[PDB]
Amino acid sequence: GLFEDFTQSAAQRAIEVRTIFHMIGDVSGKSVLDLACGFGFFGREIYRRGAAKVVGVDISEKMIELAREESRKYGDPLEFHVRDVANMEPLGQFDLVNAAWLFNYADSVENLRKMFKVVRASLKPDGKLVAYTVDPDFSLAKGNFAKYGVNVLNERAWGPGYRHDAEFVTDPPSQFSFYRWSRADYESAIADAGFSHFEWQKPLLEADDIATHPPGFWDVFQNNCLQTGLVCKP
Amino acid sequence: GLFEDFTQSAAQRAIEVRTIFHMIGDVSGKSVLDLACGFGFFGREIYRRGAAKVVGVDISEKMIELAREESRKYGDPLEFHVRDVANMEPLGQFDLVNAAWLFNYADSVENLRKMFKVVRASLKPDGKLVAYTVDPDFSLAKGNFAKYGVNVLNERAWGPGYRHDAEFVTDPPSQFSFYRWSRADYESAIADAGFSHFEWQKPLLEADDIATHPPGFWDVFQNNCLQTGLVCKP
Repeated sequence: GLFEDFTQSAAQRAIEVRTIFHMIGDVSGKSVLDLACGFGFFGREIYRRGAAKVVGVDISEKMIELAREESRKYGDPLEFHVRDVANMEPLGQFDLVNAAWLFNYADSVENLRKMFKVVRASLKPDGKLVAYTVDPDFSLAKGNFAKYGVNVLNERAWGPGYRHDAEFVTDPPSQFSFYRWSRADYESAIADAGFSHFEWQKPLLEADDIATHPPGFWDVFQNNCLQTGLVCKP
Repeated sequence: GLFEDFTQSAAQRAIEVRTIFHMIGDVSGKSVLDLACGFGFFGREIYRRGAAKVVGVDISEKMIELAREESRKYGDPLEFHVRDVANMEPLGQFDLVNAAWLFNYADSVENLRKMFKVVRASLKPDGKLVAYTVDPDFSLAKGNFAKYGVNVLNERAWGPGYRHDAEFVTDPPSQFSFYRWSRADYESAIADAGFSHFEWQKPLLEADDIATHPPGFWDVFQNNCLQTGLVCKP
């Protein structure tokens, strides 16, 4: 119902969700910490798919308030917390940490490295991190993402990474500003946090995605993707 | 190129744009004030379609500064201003005022009434207002707008109208809050601002929209539409 409807309302969201659940795998019985949980609706789908416990964290008070009200209305058992994730103490030892659109909101590599250490401090030794973030290789000169609902307005060298302002296709227009840290700096953060295993995951563009759009539609998505998945394990 | 791509990136945005240009008509040679201009990109399309002069206003100086930078990079002649529209002084006498997602951000009927008077004070006697706002008849219980990228979370009585919190389908999730004022409150605002003519305009859902989504996709859009157009003339 709701999760399908929202996931299909944007061509790229369907690819995002499919890629994140590919990385996650079977979540039956697992404890999950969703570190940039928004209003909780991804966490509610993880719960629906069989997770034993789902805890969501976000920076925004007013959004966590709204997340808790949604769980009361649905009767689901999700637990929420407001935290500045880069500086939070552990909430528990989870089988899975999910971090969609967390790491690109680290506004310095110092904060990026802190976030990865927070993830490790929240994971069982046989747990894993599944993340969705900006592909380090995206370059605005190679193509904007407006076909896919994100009008990237600029690209500013920002210390060792780049900062981007973007317009989303919302009514009214809305602004998001995010960071594109390098693959080197991600992998350094990963290793220094104690993840001896990682893999980058290309978004799973599939045959049906291509059939429902005109010729050339996904070219920039493939040649200059803005997004990437990432899986890390101790 | 960019306008087409971005407009088609969300099914509802295509219907909105079609409906707004239907209300506007031929803009050749006209002066246009876009009273909730975002980053200026609708204004840039109105300019491309032949407007003589396009001026944008919105509430966020961060957005307006980004709008100005986009005009410098594209070389277009758009001019922008940060204003609280309900309290602004006139910027000139225009042929057209466009107001997409302005009036549903008035947090009181007093502010709604003030906005309409500001529109009149900005219009030549033979000009017109084209607007896009929340349909007074929307009811959350009759269907959420999540298929169309807008998860309306709640509905509460708010003076003589209703207030809604909503989640947009963006990466990450984004929040915003808007107001659903009654048809009678709008019509009294229109008439007391000195508009002796108005018409409400249904969003133009067309055969090709219906054919390119699954069966039933547009049911809630047609039976419980969140959006309406509005045209007013002195």
